[PDB]
Amino acid sequence: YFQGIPTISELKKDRIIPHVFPNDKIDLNVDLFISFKAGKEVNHGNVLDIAGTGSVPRNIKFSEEPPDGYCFVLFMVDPDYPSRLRPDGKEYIHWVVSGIKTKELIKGTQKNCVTILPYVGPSIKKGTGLHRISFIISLIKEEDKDNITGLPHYGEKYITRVKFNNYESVHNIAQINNMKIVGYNWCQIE
Repeated sequence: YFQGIPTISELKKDRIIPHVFPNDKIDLNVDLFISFKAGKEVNHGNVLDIAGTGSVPRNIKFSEEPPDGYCFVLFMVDPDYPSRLRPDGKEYIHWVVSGIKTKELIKGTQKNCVTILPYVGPSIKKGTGLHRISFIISLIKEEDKDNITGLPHYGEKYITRVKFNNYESVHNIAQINNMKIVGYNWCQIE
């Protein structure tokens, strides 16, 4: 199931650094497997057809449990909103699940998880390049699993203008909440 934690080189290849993570001072220690459906998996920037991605991934596995006293937070984010091809591109958050203590999510849930922001499919506007749809795992203390600050509370992607006044990138959300970023995977969808 596990293809190997992405290297700094792999992250730089698709410009995940600096676009998503601003520098190489990231220390990933959890490998992440994601299957949207049979045969359509998220593997370090592979291109997926949007046709397979409308529903929450059928299966997600983490190579390790979180440290004692901690849980995983999973974010799915499009860092290429509105477009991969224009420099104003910012992050649109598609899914946030916290309270993750065990290694498998089946159709987006597991016992005791807390879905903070429900899954919304990529919803990518045609002709806006290959969006680097991202799955970011961070660590949160058990006691704070239900209190993540700095999250957006959106209308519909593209249809309604996003207000960026209180915008925070996942990098910055992790800083604000004192969460180590510990795992990452991505694909590209146009």
